[PDB]
Amino acid sequence: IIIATKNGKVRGMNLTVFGGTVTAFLGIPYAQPPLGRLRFKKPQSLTKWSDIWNATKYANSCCQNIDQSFPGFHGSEMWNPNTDLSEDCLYLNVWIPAPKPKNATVLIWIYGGGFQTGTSSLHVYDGKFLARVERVIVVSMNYRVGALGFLALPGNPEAPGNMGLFDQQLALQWVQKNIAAFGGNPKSVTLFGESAGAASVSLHLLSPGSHSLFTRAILQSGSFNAPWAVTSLYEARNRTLNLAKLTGCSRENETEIIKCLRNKDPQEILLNEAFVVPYGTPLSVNFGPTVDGDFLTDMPDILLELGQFKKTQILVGVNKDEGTAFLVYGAPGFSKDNNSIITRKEFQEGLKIFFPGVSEFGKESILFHYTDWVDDQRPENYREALGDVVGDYNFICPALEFTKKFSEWGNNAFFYYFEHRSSKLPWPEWMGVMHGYEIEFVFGLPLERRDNYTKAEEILSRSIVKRWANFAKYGNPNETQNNSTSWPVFKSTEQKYLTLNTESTRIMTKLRAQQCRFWTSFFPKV
Amino acid sequence: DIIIATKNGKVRGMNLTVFGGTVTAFLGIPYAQPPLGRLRFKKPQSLTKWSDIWNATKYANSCCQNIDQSFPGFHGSEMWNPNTDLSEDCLYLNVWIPAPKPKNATVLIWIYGGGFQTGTSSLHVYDGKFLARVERVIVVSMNYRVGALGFLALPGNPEAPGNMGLFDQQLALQWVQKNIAAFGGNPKSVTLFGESAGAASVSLHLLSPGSHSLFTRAILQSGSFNAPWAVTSLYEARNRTLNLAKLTGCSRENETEIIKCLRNKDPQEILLNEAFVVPYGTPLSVNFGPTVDGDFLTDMPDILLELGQFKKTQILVGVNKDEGTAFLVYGAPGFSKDNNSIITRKEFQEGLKIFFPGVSEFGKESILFHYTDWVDDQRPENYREALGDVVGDYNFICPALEFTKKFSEWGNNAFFYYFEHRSSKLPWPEWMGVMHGYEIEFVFGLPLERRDNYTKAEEILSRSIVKRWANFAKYGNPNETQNNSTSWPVFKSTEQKYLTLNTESTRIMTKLRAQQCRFWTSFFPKV
Ligand SMILES: CCn1c2ccccc2c2cc([C@H]3C(C(=O)OC[C@H]4CCCO4)=C(C)NC4=C3C(=O)CCC4)ccc21
Ligand SMILES: CCn1c2ccccc2c2cc([C@H]3C(C(=O)OC[C@H]4CCCO4)=C(C)NC4=C3C(=O)CCC4)ccc21
Ligand SMILES: *[C@@H]1O[C@H](CO)[C@@H](O[C@@H]2O[C@H](CO)[C@@H](O)[C@H](O)[C@H]2NC(C)=O)[C@H](O)[C@H]1NC(C)=O
Ligand SMILES: *[C@@H]1O[C@H](CO)[C@@H](O[C@@H]2O[C@H](CO)[C@@H](O)[C@H](O)[C@H]2NC(C)=O)[C@H](O)[C@H]1NC(C)=O
Ligand SMILES: *[C@@H]1O[C@H](CO)[C@@H](O[C@@H]2O[C@H](CO)[C@@H](O)[C@H](O)[C@H]2NC(C)=O)[C@H](O)[C@H]1NC(C)=O
Ligand SMILES: *[C@@H]1O[C@H](CO)[C@@H](O)[C@H](O)[C@H]1NC(C)=O
Ligand SMILES: *[C@@H]1O[C@H](CO)[C@@H](O)[C@H](O)[C@H]1NC(C)=O
Ligand SMILES: *[C@@H]1O[C@H](CO)[C@@H](O)[C@H](O)[C@H]1NC(C)=O
Ligand SMILES: *[C@@H]1O[C@H](CO)[C@@H](O)[C@H](O)[C@H]1NC(C)=O
Ligand SMILES: *[C@@H]1O[C@H](CO)[C@@H](O)[C@H](O)[C@H]1NC(C)=O
Ligand SMILES: *[C@@H]1O[C@H](CO)[C@@H](O)[C@H](O)[C@H]1NC(C)=O
Ligand SMILES: *[C@@H]1O[C@H](CO)[C@@H](O)[C@H](O)[C@H]1NC(C)=O
Ligand SMILES: *[C@@H]1O[C@H](CO)[C@@H](O)[C@H](O)[C@H]1NC(C)=O
Repeated sequence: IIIATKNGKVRGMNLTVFGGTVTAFLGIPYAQPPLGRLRFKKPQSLTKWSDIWNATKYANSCCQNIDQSFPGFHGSEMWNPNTDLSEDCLYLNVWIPAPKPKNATVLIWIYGGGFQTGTSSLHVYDGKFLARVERVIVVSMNYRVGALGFLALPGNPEAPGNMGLFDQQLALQWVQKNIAAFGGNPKSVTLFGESAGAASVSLHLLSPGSHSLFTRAILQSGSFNAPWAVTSLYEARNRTLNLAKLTGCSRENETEIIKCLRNKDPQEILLNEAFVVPYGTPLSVNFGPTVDGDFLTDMPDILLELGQFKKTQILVGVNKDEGTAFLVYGAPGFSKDNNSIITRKEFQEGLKIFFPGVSEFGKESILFHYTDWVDDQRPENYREALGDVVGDYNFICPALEFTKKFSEWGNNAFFYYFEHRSSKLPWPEWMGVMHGYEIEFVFGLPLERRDNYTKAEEILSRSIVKRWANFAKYGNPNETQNNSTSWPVFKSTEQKYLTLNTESTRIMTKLRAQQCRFWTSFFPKV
Repeated sequence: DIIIATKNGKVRGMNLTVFGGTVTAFLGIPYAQPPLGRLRFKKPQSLTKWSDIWNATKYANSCCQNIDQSFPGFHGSEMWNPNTDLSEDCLYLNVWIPAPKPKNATVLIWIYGGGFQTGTSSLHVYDGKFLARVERVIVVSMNYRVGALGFLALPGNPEAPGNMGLFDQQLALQWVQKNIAAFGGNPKSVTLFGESAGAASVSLHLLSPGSHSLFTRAILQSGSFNAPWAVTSLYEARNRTLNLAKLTGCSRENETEIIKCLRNKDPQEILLNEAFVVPYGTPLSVNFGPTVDGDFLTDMPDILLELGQFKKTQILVGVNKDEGTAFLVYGAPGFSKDNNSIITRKEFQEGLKIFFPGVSEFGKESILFHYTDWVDDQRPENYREALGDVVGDYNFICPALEFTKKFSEWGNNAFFYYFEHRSSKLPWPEWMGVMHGYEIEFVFGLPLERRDNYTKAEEILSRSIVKRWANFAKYGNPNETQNNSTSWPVFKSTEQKYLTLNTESTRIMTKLRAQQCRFWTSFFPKV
């Protein structure tokens, strides 16, 4: 099992999947380790070893903070890294069907984590099932997160910002220069990613450097116009300056700040990232993408409205309860271990927690919009309200607006609304269909019948798996039995979208129009 | 001959022929001493007697007031202008009685509107002879003082205590109690109905102890004391009467000397300065209106309503489809009686600027956001219509609804109506729709007279508003007939059923414009 890469030589393994074989290569180095002198710099292209890389283990995950609010609880720990953490973490993975194809479309996964956490080695990103079932190559990479990936002194080559985005980019260049050795087709590449991964993907639609490096895009629960997705340059270097004073790295010219920060033990970077912004929010992104003048030329929303982006089909969508996940990270009244019925005023306190900088008039205007009950008996009205507020403002409305404004340039867009709750999901039922819990289905996890899903969830996952393959290969997410419902194109006038659950595959119009038309045409005025 | 002996003296009236019958009418019976000279700005003083015979055979004088002059010759505007001479000597009332003369007829008593600044009972659309003829009820109407002559307020000071016009109405109610049995009516079946400021007056009479024994039920058309125009807080009342003193040259420090100074002033200097007493003001500003005087009103009206200190009786309440459109051609930029009045978006908020002069710009943008979730974002009319609705919902509809809910919650049966039919003879343009005040014709049965080019549908619809109003008067239930009319159900605060009125179909519906009123009741007060 040995493949010659354009620079180098890797040994992989035979995984046996569903009766056949997928050959995979785990932890291929795609960049020099960004240590010491290179901490905070753009990833630098590798020199050529030859020897043989045993690409037979997931590589190290990038340095990051780890959520430990619930020790020994699957629902939070399943997003925690599962390989050792090092700054030596710029590696990627490749799953390939067996026997080896000759021009097979490839899907490159980009994980989410609020640009602060995440790794490609998580079980729910296992590429073997895709490769097996749909005969695509799957590739996924580790990029830097947190200040190690996004610390910004705009314009200074060292610390330019967006270094994790350049990590992703360099992996995409690796697939361009090497996937054809693996049997992949470089002219047929589809980015799919979720959360910050999806926002990352949307940012690759705008960066000129990334233009030639893929074909299509799939954006799950994220896009760069999300309020958490982009940091202004003013915010970004207030944040890096406070990181400097928190580490004792306060100097007067930027370069000396930077080398002081480079002779700091990584845990003193990581354990101070939490304090750089004074009014955090459960969704605060401490160090995220900025308009760096390199990766991002100007501010993304105008590049989108001006139309200077790559022109291709995109697939975009959201889950029904995107917001509930974050309500337990400090909204009063809310618990993983009770039903979380709240009053109107626990509601209002929750809104302060998520909208700290908003006038009281503005928080009540929110409440007004989300309190026109259809059934005012319903106890859990306010629960549902607050979750829906967080989810709409942070994910659903930005995704709708993004594909709305993307489609009006002759590009074909498909939008989905995922509404099934995993029968083995470990969070309470009141949280519904949570942020991130379609990924098990996009990666075909429930196809393992030994695994505990329900035949229904298996059929559903097989549907979503082939729709995204077909979108990757063809640019149209058709299902090619034609039992299936056909999925039409989102365009601003009609705005049609497709519903994903086990009961049915309905087709619907103008998703949450009345909620989002607040977040688009009123809130920005408060 | 035609003579009735009243306690104050005997009066003479008129035979009128109505639909091959006769109602007998007594027009312009005095119910009080003329509020002249020393009596200006004070409560109505009781009449004593005359030994002569007072022929009640013409409408009396209307009360001193300013007049609508923006549209000379336009029946739509002038139909509301007073149609008799104007004079402080104006406290007179009218009595329509069916023939043969009734023995215990229930009595409808009408209180007119006009923003407490204008109006009079002698208008053609308040003619009670049809009701008397068709439903066999006595109809009674009265003139009460409007404007500063009616509502000048130095609270506490008998010389001008506030609310004299309301006391005028009340003294007319006392006249009905003391005298109507001589005409054949039942003093213990007496329903007050009124419109606009008249319906506000009716709701206040439900609040006021002194009116409690003077009537039995109440009908409220497009009006209620909780409308934002109906009541002025005590202070603000006294500050306008103060500035009126300042404009006429009546600023004294012994506060009664002010009242003397104005009492020697010529009526039209007072009328002439009444508009200026409020800085700015909307097309709906009530310059001198009801106030918390501590006599007619012992507390802020909304307090009394919450505490349940009001008369426990049955009520009929409703509104019109387009309560607001009238007020747009009176100051909103881009509106006219004569073009279709398609306006732009913030021509729209020059409109809100005009009708909400004291609201923040965040509040006005929120009003706009609430009213611009179009069903058809390519419909030109859309903004025009929105503004009508805004002015309408805020000023009449949502308060009527709110009043009926809270009134309903104390155990009495309320009935709510949505009046939805445009008079074919309506003179205003069609874009104005079912305007404020244009139900009154149908309630008073003018469409029953088959000689004024009304539609047959309109006759039928007037006949049923008439017999429903009369049956509510007599029986507490606005049934038309048991067996092929729609049940008019009670307004209960849970369901909030109401009955719509128009020529095509009467239906029961629920929660009239609940999504708008929600904004007015529970977001706007926080702004
Ligand atoms: C910046 C911190 N941050 C975010 C910021 C924006 C959007 C999503 C996340 C996000 C998502 C996660 C994870 C998460 C969650 O529950 O975490 C809560 C956050 C709040 C504070 C620390 O952890 C879910 C439900 N799904 C997913 C998570 C992931 O990290 C992978 C994508 C799916 C973790 C951190 C996260
Ligand atoms: C402040 C003066 N004011 C009001 C104030 C609040 C509510 C209604 C009116 C009101 C109603 C009227 C009259 C009117 C109208 O069109 O007048 C416009 C006024 C407003 C400013 C200048 O002229 C209609 C449509 N219907 C009715 C009117 C009345 O006179 C009562 C019967 C119904 C007259 C004066 C009025
Ligand atoms: C759900 O659980 C939470 C957490 O235990 C409860 O809220 C806590 O209540 C205690 C006192 O009773 C406070 O000291 C904590 O600060 C509260 N925590 C939070 C996060 O609010 C809540 O009462 C429970 N709700 C229900 C419906 O059982
Ligand atoms: C006129 O009508 C009233 C009822 O509307 C007649 O009866 C009085 O009604 C009150 C109720 O308010 C009762 O408490 C009295 O006991 C009734 N009186 C009598 C004598 O029965 C009233 O009598 C009628 N009068 C005429 C002349 O018809
Ligand atoms: C409307 O309803 C009333 C009942 O509320 C009908 O009955 C009249 O009122 C009382 C009963 O509450 C009876 O003693 C009267 O005798 C009834 N009226 C007559 C004329 O007999 C009333 O009849 C109904 N109206 C119509 C037009 O059917
Ligand atoms: C890997 O699998 C292929 C076919 O699945 C087989 O031909 C090959 O011998 C295997 N190699 C190893 C080292 O297991
Ligand atoms: C790969 O497939 C593409 C079609 O997408 C084709 O243009 C190209 O010639 C193929 N090359 C090889 C080596 O198969
Ligand atoms: C950074 O932000 C904090 C919070 O707003 C503020 O107090 C501080 O002055 C800002 N600037 C610096 C240099 O820290
Ligand atoms: C930053 O400060 C050090 C301190 O001496 C100096 O040597 C270096 O040249 C400075 N860099 C500048 C001014 O760009
Ligand atoms: C999906 O599209 C491809 C090419 O567009 C076609 O070959 C395939 O048959 C289609 N499957 C359907 C329509 O189910
Ligand atoms: C009034 O009308 C009645 C009929 O209702 C009639 O008998 C009487 O003579 C009339 N009297 C006068 C003075 O018109
Ligand atoms: C009272 O009227 C005067 C007019 O000069 C004005 O200055 C003052 O603000 C008014 N007060 C109130 C409470 O309206
Ligand atoms: C309607 O008439 C008024 C008064 O002349 C005018 O100001 C307005 O511009 C006109 N609008 C249209 C659309 O004709």
